[PDB]
Amino acid sequence: ARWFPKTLPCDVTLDVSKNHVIVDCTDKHLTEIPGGIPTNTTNLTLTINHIPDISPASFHRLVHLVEIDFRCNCVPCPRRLQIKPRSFSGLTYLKSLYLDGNQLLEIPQGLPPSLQLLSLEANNIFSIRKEQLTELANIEILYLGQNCYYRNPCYVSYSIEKDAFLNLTKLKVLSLKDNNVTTVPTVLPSTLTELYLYNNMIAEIQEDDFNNLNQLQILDLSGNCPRCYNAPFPCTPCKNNSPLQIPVNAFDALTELKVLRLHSNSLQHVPPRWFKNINNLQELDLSQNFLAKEIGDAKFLHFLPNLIQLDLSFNFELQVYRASMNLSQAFSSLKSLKILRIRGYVFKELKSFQLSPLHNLQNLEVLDLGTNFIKIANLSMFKQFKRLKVIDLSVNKISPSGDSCRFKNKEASFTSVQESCYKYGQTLDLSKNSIFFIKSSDFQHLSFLKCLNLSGNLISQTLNGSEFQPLAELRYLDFSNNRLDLLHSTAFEELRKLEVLDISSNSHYFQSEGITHMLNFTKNLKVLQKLMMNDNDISSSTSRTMESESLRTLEFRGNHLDVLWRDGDNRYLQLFKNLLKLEELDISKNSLSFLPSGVFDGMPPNLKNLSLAKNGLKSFIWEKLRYLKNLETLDLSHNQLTTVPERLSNCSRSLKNLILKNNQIRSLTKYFLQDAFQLRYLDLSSNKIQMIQKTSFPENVLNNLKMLLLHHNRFLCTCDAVWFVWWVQHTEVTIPYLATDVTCVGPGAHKGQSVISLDLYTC
Amino acid sequence: ARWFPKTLPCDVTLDVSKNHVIVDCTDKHLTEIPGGIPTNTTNLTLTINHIPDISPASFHRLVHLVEIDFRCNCVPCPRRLQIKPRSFSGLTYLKSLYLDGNQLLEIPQGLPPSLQLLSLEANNIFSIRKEQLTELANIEILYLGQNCYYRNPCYVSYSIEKDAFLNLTKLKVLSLKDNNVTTVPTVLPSTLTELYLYNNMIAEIQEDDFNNLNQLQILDLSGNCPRCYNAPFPCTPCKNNSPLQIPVNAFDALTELKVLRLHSNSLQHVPPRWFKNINNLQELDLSQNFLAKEIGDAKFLHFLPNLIQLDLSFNFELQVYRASMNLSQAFSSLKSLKILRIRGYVFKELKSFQLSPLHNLQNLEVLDLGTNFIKIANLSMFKQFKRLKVIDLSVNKISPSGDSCRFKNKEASFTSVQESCYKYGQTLDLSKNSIFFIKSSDFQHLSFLKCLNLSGNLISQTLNGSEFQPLAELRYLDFSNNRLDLLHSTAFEELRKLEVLDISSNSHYFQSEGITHMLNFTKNLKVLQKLMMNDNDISSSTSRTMESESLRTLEFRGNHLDVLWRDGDNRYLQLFKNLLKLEELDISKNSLSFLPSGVFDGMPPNLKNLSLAKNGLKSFIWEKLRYLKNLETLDLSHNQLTTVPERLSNCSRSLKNLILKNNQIRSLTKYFLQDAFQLRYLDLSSNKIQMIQKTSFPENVLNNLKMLLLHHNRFLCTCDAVWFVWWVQHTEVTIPYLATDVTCVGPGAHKGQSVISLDLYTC
Ligand SMILES: *[C@@H]1O[C@H](CO)[C@@H](O[C@@H]2O[C@H](CO)[C@@H](O[C@@H]3O[C@H](CO[C@H]4O[C@H](CO)[C@@H](O)[C@H](O)[C@@H]4O)[C@@H](O)[C@H](O)[C@@H]3O)[C@H](O)[C@H]2NC(C)=O)[C@H](O)[C@H]1NC(C)=O
Ligand SMILES: *[C@@H]1O[C@H](CO)[C@@H](O[C@@H]2O[C@H](CO)[C@@H](O[C@@H]3O[C@H](CO[C@H]4O[C@H](CO)[C@@H](O)[C@H](O)[C@@H]4O)[C@@H](O)[C@H](O)[C@@H]3O)[C@H](O)[C@H]2NC(C)=O)[C@H](O)[C@H]1NC(C)=O
Ligand SMILES: *[C@@H]1O[C@H](CO)[C@@H](O[C@@H]2O[C@H](CO)[C@@H](O[C@@H]3O[C@H](CO)[C@@H](O)[C@H](O)[C@@H]3O)[C@H](O)[C@H]2NC(C)=O)[C@H](O)[C@H]1NC(C)=O
Ligand SMILES: *[C@@H]1O[C@H](CO)[C@@H](O[C@@H]2O[C@H](CO)[C@@H](O[C@@H]3O[C@H](CO)[C@@H](O)[C@H](O)[C@@H]3O)[C@H](O)[C@H]2NC(C)=O)[C@H](O)[C@H]1NC(C)=O
Ligand SMILES: *[C@@H]1O[C@H](CO)[C@@H](O[C@@H]2O[C@H](CO)[C@@H](O[C@@H]3O[C@H](CO)[C@@H](O)[C@H](O)[C@@H]3O)[C@H](O)[C@H]2NC(C)=O)[C@H](O)[C@H]1NC(C)=O
Ligand SMILES: *[C@@H]1O[C@H](CO)[C@@H](O[C@@H]2O[C@H](CO)[C@@H](O[C@@H]3O[C@H](CO)[C@@H](O)[C@H](O)[C@@H]3O)[C@H](O)[C@H]2NC(C)=O)[C@H](O)[C@H]1NC(C)=O
Ligand SMILES: *[C@@H]1O[C@H](CO)[C@@H](O[C@@H]2O[C@H](CO)[C@@H](O)[C@H](O)[C@H]2NC(C)=O)[C@H](O)[C@H]1NC(C)=O
Ligand SMILES: *[C@@H]1O[C@H](CO)[C@@H](O[C@@H]2O[C@H](CO)[C@@H](O)[C@H](O)[C@H]2NC(C)=O)[C@H](O)[C@H]1NC(C)=O
Ligand SMILES: *[C@@H]1O[C@H](CO)[C@@H](O[C@@H]2O[C@H](CO)[C@@H](O)[C@H](O)[C@H]2NC(C)=O)[C@H](O)[C@H]1NC(C)=O
Ligand SMILES: *[C@@H]1O[C@H](CO)[C@@H](O[C@@H]2O[C@H](CO)[C@@H](O)[C@H](O)[C@H]2NC(C)=O)[C@H](O)[C@H]1NC(C)=O
Ligand SMILES: *[C@@H]1O[C@H](CO)[C@@H](O[C@@H]2O[C@H](CO)[C@@H](O)[C@H](O)[C@H]2NC(C)=O)[C@H](O)[C@H]1NC(C)=O
Ligand SMILES: *[C@@H]1O[C@H](CO)[C@@H](O[C@@H]2O[C@H](CO)[C@@H](O)[C@H](O)[C@H]2NC(C)=O)[C@H](O)[C@H]1NC(C)=O
Ligand SMILES: *[C@@H]1O[C@H](CO)[C@@H](O[C@@H]2O[C@H](CO)[C@@H](O)[C@H](O)[C@H]2NC(C)=O)[C@H](O)[C@H]1NC(C)=O
Ligand SMILES: *[C@@H]1O[C@H](CO)[C@@H](O[C@@H]2O[C@H](CO)[C@@H](O)[C@H](O)[C@H]2NC(C)=O)[C@H](O)[C@H]1NC(C)=O
Ligand SMILES: *[C@@H]1O[C@H](CO)[C@@H](O)[C@H](O)[C@H]1NC(C)=O
Ligand SMILES: *[C@@H]1O[C@H](CO)[C@@H](O)[C@H](O)[C@H]1NC(C)=O
Ligand SMILES: *[C@@H]1O[C@H](CO)[C@@H](O)[C@H](O)[C@H]1NC(C)=O
Repeated sequence: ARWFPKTLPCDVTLDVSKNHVIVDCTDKHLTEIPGGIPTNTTNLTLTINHIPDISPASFHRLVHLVEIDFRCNCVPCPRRLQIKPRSFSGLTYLKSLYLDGNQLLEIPQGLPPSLQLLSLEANNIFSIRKEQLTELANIEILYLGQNCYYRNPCYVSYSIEKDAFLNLTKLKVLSLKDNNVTTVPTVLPSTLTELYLYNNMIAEIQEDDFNNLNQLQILDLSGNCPRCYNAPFPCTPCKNNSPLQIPVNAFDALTELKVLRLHSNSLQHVPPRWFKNINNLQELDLSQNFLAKEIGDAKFLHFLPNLIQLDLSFNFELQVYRASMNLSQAFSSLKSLKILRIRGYVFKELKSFQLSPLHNLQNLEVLDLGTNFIKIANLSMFKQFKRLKVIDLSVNKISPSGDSCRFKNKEASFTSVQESCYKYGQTLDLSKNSIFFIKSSDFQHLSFLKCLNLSGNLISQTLNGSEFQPLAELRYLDFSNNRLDLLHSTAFEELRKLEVLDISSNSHYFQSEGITHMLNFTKNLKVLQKLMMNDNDISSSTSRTMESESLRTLEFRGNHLDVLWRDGDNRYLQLFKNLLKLEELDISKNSLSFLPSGVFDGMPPNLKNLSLAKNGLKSFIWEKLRYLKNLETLDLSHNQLTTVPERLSNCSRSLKNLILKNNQIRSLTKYFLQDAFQLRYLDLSSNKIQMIQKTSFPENVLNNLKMLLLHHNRFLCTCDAVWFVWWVQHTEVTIPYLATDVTCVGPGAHKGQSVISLDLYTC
Repeated sequence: ARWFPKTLPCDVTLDVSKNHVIVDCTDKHLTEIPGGIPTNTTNLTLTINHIPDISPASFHRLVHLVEIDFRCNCVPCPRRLQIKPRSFSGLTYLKSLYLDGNQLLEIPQGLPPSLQLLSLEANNIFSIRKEQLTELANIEILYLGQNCYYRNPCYVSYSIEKDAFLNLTKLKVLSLKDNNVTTVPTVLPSTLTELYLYNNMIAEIQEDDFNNLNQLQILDLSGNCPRCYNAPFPCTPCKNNSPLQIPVNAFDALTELKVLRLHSNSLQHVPPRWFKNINNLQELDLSQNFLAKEIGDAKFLHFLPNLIQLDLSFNFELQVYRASMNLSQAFSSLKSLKILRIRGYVFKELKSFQLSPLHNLQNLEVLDLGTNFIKIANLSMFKQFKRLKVIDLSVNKISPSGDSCRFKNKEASFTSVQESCYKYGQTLDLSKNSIFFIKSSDFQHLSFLKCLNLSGNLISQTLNGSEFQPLAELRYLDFSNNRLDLLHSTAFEELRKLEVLDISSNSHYFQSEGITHMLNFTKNLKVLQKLMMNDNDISSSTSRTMESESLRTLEFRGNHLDVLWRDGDNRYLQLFKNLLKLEELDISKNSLSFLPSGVFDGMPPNLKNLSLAKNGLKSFIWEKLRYLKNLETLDLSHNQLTTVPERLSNCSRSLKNLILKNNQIRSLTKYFLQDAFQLRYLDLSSNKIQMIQKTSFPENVLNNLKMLLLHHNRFLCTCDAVWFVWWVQHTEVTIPYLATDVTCVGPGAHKGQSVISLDLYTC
């Protein structure tokens, strides 16, 4: 509630339905908590700052607070944060509290009984006692990880007294990652659901370690006795490179377990007895181990019928280069398997019969096989994997056939990189491979491919319309980081159903001058929608115009359009005129010092998104914008403009997203925003503007403005801008960083003063 | 003769034995020829400048000139250079003349009969007539190439009248490269020795084309009907991709031919009848052709018993990936073959039996096989090639086994890149290959290897002293652009005879902090002489000191020595102290803002070459140089020093090569060079110095100075430096760019004035 604040430098978000008020003071360099904080707020953000300590009077009048965040307030900085006694007892409605990165020595006392979450990561608490945990009898989620490890050493092994967590009957999630823990803290409460003991120094597991945990769902034991070969981070192998000793009858009481992580445990064998009782396991991680021989046997896979995810990445043997992948026949028992990763299983040749166990997996979607240094791989063997969604053929050497400060979620699963080409259907990610030329015979029996990534292959070829013949249903093609010779306009002609084409980073042949550059090759593409050819350094073009009846988006950044539009050369003025359906242009970083007269007349009639960022436009004309009757998102950021148009209404009748970020403008015209009621977005940040007059900023236009930025510039706070001073502190226009970034240059003592906090009584 | 010049801005070189005087005015921006040119000069250099034309009075008093160079005086610039009539008749002793890059339309007339060389490259002369060549009856070398091609088009085919060169009885070398020539200009004089007709549009060769040439030694026919696939430069294939039609009885009259180039001719067959008469052929070029099938036959090789060089690079077929290299059995007839290049013959697997024809070549030294995309290659097959000097295993994908403005020489042969490792003996250049780990078994039967290049392989391995076991006689090892984990001090221990080690560009594992970095691994290397570990970004080291009893040169540039020598950290102060025999150090680009006191005491006793370039030394102490009793070549270029030492004699008693290039020094001490008789080299260029006093620059010290630089700085030419003005124009000290780079800041009209050309009579 309370809607209107007075001088708070933190953003306020109101949710009437949720009855939640959010205050975000992230990255504000506040030495002390600012005054005037509303009593109706629910979430308080007090992240990285210069707060010396915490006082009971800080939250004296705040009784509705339900979330306090104090993450990374002192990253190892002055002395450690000190908390006065009874500093949290007054928050009866408190439910969540974060104290990560505060260099605390012991668990704070006096916490309210209503607390449900407590985070104490990146601290110096290496001792756990029941006396300090007595007050936390109603806690549900506990985060005590990253207290003693290589980044934040403490030189003392973690000590937990007997039955420390036993009386925490409400505990559900416990994390002890990177805490130098040697022994699992028995006895954990029976209500635990997620346990995170990974990246510790645990060497053995007892048979009664998880005897009472029946509701556990997620168990993590990574980093115990890890595989330290070629590790880019400090780690200590266990002795004799022994594996993490886990008894056969260890996961017996676990019946609701769903996620089990054993990554980087130096395991050599996986007994089937482990998975005898856990019949509902969904995700299993076994990466960074020594299970190369176990993959050939994989006898334990017969006890996982409901498995969804299986990770076996980077299990290669030392000084061993396998001739082929030895997949066990027990892989056919993974009926519900969806994602499979066999990376780091480096081998020479991949054959069709080696993937036979995966032929009957109906629910399999993703097959990851990248980073395996595969030399010989017949692509026609994938004709049986039509139901697969993503097939990974990454940096391995396949060649053509011959003749705590952020992330409030804390413990979260690894989110897979959702590439832009996955949404189009079947994907064959052949990026960074050893393919140096394209044959139509190689891609035979692959008409089902809706996607094909070939970035980084460094292919030097002159396509004439026959290489991608079998790819009849291809919709997305990636050809970045290659050497494409556009000597013919018939390239990609046989890709009838292609929609998006990426030929970026092909600067090699485009840099050479005097050779033909057929830029009209998009005419044959009937259903092409997006074309990305940026960072190509295109300086000449044999074709006068580019023709396309369906292209809508075109990226032409990082090229040389100045030479194409050189003074006295009108050949390429109407280069984009024939693109009738084009709606977005991205001609940026083209070293365009100036725009010759006539280019705007040659722009497509349906242009709607024009960008000229980072170009260096010394003088950009504005009366020529009348030609563009559909322009809405003109962008001139990071340019060297110096003059605003006399009347924006006379320039464009539809511009609504004008941007002039990081420009050099010292003053605005007296009628800059006169009768411009169609404008919605305006940006003038990072400029050299001095003052704004009333006649240039009418309130009628400013009322409908969604967002306006005037931060990080050189406004002068003198008596000549009383109207501006009154308006900035009495309007509802959303101006970000109003009290943090925009300051006053002068005069004299007014350096660094906040405009919204200015009250010139003498004026 | 004449020894002493007056105001010439060109360097003068005297050779009394050769009676030659050389004047070099290269890159001087001279609008007109300067006055005071000696009459005794022999060679005149008048390269790229702003000379408008040539007048007869330019060489009026010069009668001893024997060489005039006028190369690239106007690169397509004002209008073309105009030569007045009878502008060269007065040079009776002229023998050589260069007029390249002058946009001349016709051959200049009135040349003296004593001329022997004439260069007219990069001009607009596309018509040749006997009338203009009548005056050149005594010429020997003619250069008329690059007159009409893609860089300098003329849109007209070259026209040569019948028997134009017939009467040039003294002609020996003729070049017509890139001249758009269609037909060979019959009839060439019988005294021709070198003919250069390459990069032309010749489509056919007549049987009488070379009927009279019996003394010809070098013949070039490249670029005629060229192979235009993947060409980074403009080219036009002949029609029907027809080959250059050469009759069988074409090289019949040629008996002294030694070099024949047929590179890029789209040839398909090489008849043996071509080489029936040329029994003394030494170098043969057949690259960029379609002789992939001909290599399997190679019937013509039986007629080349005296061949020395054979080039067959880049003859791969389009859309064909050969399974193996098909070398003909006729290769055994090349008894005298020394260098063989089979690059661009892309094939999958290389076997031992495929190199059988080369097993009996006693004189074979270099075997080039790079850029072939070889996948499988057993390195043990090279045990039979012990006599070979260089074996090329370049960017192909071999993996470990599984289970006119310059170049006055004009027409010159392609100089092979002499790598630094070739001088050590047998070389196995395995750079940029697909090797990702090293096994001792792979390098078996290779104990004869004196060199091994492994740069760019990106090998991630933790060597412990057993990988390079069979390489007992290895002396040079290259490991640049890799990922070396120095977790053990026993690395390279088994390389007993190693002398030079290069572990540069291994920044990956060295960037990580907290992992061990055993920098004392050089102790085991008993005979190590040079160690290059630059660009490694080394910021921490587990070993306190580096020990080596034989290391003499150490490159440690592009690292982080500031953190190692951080204030309050004296652990790594004596890092290089134990290097007893070290004589050269290259610690540069280390971001060293300042040198903590004590590092000089920890320097090796026998240090002689110290470099601190591009470091950013805000304040470098000088009294600590007394510790180094053997310093001679101290370098502080591209630094931010501001104060010179009070007395250089008191600092170092052996410094003789002090360098302060691109520094920021405004003034020198009044006793900077007092009693410093041991100094030989001094550099103060690109500084902010204002004036020099007499007491700081005694003549006794300056007499023995070999070289001194005071160019491109901010000297002020007022009346306060009369002594300096007198001394700079009356001393014999070699001061480069004395009248071209060093100018006067002021005062007033004295901007840009030459100090050596200053005469202040009013002073
Ligand atoms: C202001 O502070 C409030 C608390 O003081 C915040 O309310 C919290 O909001 C989160 C959601 O953002 C709730 O989390 C719930 O989690 C359960 C369990 O889901 C678990 O599993 C999923 C994966 O399937 C995982 O993503 C979750 O993180 C959990 O691990 C869900 O079923 C719920 O729908 C909900 O997501 C908290 O319970 C809730 N706390 C309280 C006390 O209600 C509020 O978000 C804060 N607002 C801002 C703007 O920061
Ligand atoms: C000043 O101008 C003088 C002429 O006006 C220059 O004298 C010339 O010097 C060059 C050497 O630099 C002489 O070239 C001769 O070439 C023959 C034939 O060798 C040929 O083959 C070799 C490869 O085996 C090749 O490298 C050569 O370039 C030749 O193509 C050699 O046998 C000789 O030893 C010598 O190298 C000229 O003959 C000579 N000209 C005259 C008229 O004597 C002088 O070099 C100029 N000085 C400077 C500093 O520029
Ligand atoms: C995780 O806990 C283990 C518990 O052992 C820590 O190992 C201990 O580390 C300290 C500090 O390096 C060792 O103290 C050392 O003692 C030697 C004398 O033996 C002394 O010369 C050193 O200066 C240092 O004080 C201690 O011995 C060692 N414990 C054992 C059993 O070896 C480990 O450091 C902890 N990890 C982190 C990141 O804090
Ligand atoms: C085809 O495959 C290539 C390589 O696998 C993909 O390129 C990679 O795309 C990812 C995601 O866009 C890039 O990650 C990003 O890197 C930047 C730094 O450049 C970082 O700031 C981002 O946060 C993100 O991590 C990755 O760099 C890029 N790799 C290269 C070599 O460009 C490409 O996206 C694939 N194409 C399709 C259509 O899936
Ligand atoms: C090397 O010599 C050949 C000799 O044929 C040159 O080919 C000629 O090039 C000119 C200029 O492009 C052509 O003139 C053209 O004529 C057409 C009408 O046919 C006109 O529309 C053009 O505007 C141009 O004026 C000429 O036809 C052509 N000759 C032949 C037989 O095709 C070639 O250009 C020369 N190469 C260089 C680098 O100068
Ligand atoms: C081992 O093989 C590698 C690659 O074949 C050699 O590196 C290459 O060395 C040459 C000659 O030093 C470099 O050429 C130079 O390039 C610079 C530009 O960086 C240019 O300014 C010079 O004029 C010269 O052309 C080449 O760049 C370099 N390649 C790489 C990737 O570094 C290496 O020298 C070999 N080692 C031994 C001991 O022979
Ligand atoms: C694939 O892996 C399986 C299981 O490790 C291998 O089968 C074993 O092979 C060894 C060596 O011959 C025998 O001693 C075992 O008795 C075999 N066990 C079983 C259950 O068959 C198999 O040889 C591997 N195949 C390949 C090609 O490496
Ligand atoms: C990859 O596999 C496919 C199919 O298994 C092979 O296609 C065969 O090609 C030959 C010659 O073109 C035909 O005679 C066969 O009938 C094809 N097989 C089928 C099932 O139709 C292809 O040759 C394989 N690739 C390589 C390099 O061997
Ligand atoms: C596209 O390029 C391919 C590759 O060169 C052409 O295929 C060749 O065509 C020529 C002329 O008909 C034949 O002599 C070759 O035998 C063909 N090679 C192969 C491997 O088939 C193809 O004709 C070109 N297409 C167009 C329209 O230019
Ligand atoms: C793209 O433009 C080029 C010209 O820049 C077109 O090439 C011309 O094609 C016609 C028709 O065959 C020929 O008569 C011309 O001689 C060609 N000119 C050149 C310079 O090659 C090409 O056809 C265009 N492609 C498309 C698909 O429109
Ligand atoms: C290596 O090259 C030789 C010469 O081109 C090949 O020998 C020819 O092979 C063809 C095809 O079988 C025959 O028609 C010719 O009669 C052969 N000529 C001779 C002189 O033998 C040979 O087959 C090639 N070998 C490989 C493995 O490609
Ligand atoms: C590369 O060639 C060498 C020699 O030709 C092979 O060395 C053989 O290795 C086997 C098993 O180690 C021995 O039984 C043979 O006696 C060796 N040959 C000789 C001549 O001694 C080596 O195996 C080959 N590499 C590969 C990958 O096959
Ligand atoms: C250097 O590293 C190699 C590779 O690990 C070591 O060779 C292994 O040594 C262990 C211990 O003796 C054996 O169990 C392995 O069988 C060996 N592997 C191979 C491929 O031989 C070697 O011992 C190490 N040497 C030193 C001095 O540490
Ligand atoms: C290089 O220096 C390291 C120390 O930085 C040496 O490692 C020590 O070796 C001794 C002898 O075995 C051990 O007692 C120490 O515990 C080792 N210290 C560490 C930190 O590992 C290493 O031996 C040195 N190598 C050489 C060749 O001198
Ligand atoms: C123009 O581009 C911006 C870029 O963020 C986008 O937000 C906007 O929706 C685009 N406008 C149209 C009409 O597509
Ligand atoms: C020191 O290095 C320079 C670098 O050019 C070299 O010329 C000089 O000979 C070296 N001095 C000694 C004594 O090796
Ligand atoms: C400087 O040199 C003079 C003359 O040799 C000597 O007397 C004096 O002690 C020296 N001072 C230092 C600090 O070296």
